[PDB]
Amino acid sequence: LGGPSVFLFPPKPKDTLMISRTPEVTCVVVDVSQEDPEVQFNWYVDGVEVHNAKTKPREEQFNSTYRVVSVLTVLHQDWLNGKEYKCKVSNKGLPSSIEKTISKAKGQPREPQVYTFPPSQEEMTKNQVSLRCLVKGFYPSDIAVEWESNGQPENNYKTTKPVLDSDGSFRLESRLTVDKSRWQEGNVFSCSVMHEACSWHLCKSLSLSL
Ligand SMILES: [Zn+2]
Ligand SMILES: [Zn+2]
Ligand SMILES: [Zn+2]
Repeated sequence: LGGPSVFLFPPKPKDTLMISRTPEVTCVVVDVSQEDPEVQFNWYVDGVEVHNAKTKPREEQFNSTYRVVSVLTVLHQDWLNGKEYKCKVSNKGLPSSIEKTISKAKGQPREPQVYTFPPSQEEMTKNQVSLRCLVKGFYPSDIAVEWESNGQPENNYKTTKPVLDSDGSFRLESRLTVDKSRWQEGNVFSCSVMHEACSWHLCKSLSLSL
């Protein structure tokens, strides 16, 4: 007992769905001693070692330990195809090296439906109105939701964490809040929903206007 632990994190959902972008797997080593700061990383893709990993300069934590992070770029298709990413961590503080493995959630991809809603009758008596965008029937839970007004990014939104449904699929909600006037003056609002099961990972949704 004692000595370093390793934790392994998947890429960011949006990074996995936009081929334009660079998905990364991230290996984090904590409880590295002040004595043996140095950490070697070995990465594997379905068991075969890869060398493109970038290790970040180690960082001193307040509890008198070092934290060391290695970041492995992965290919759009490899990650989505369930390739297996292993992070092996060697330190003089460990008798023998430590492994973790991650891949995408196992299972049968399901395309979501997106339902868009103007504000409820009871909301239309308020200074501020909400525009709701409901996503249900997606598997896995990896997804990206975003809002534009007249193709410009809109930032006053909140998106629930996907919730598991009865049939195994996931459901979530996204709400964008704007001045009643902006809605009434007839501006257009778009929910942008990306999921792997959607064709080109671009889900179709109807824009909202009065
Ligand atoms: Zn080699
Ligand atoms: Zn793709
Ligand atoms: Zn389809």
